[PDB]
Amino acid sequence: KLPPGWEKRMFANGTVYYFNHITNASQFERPSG
Repeated sequence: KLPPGWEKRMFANGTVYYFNHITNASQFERPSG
């Protein structure tokens, strides 16, 4: 699936990104490890 704590997320305008629930980090390209 994804690295530790990362999951898919989405803006109110319909734009998709990735979010870490453990570390509160956020990024647009798919996380890797």
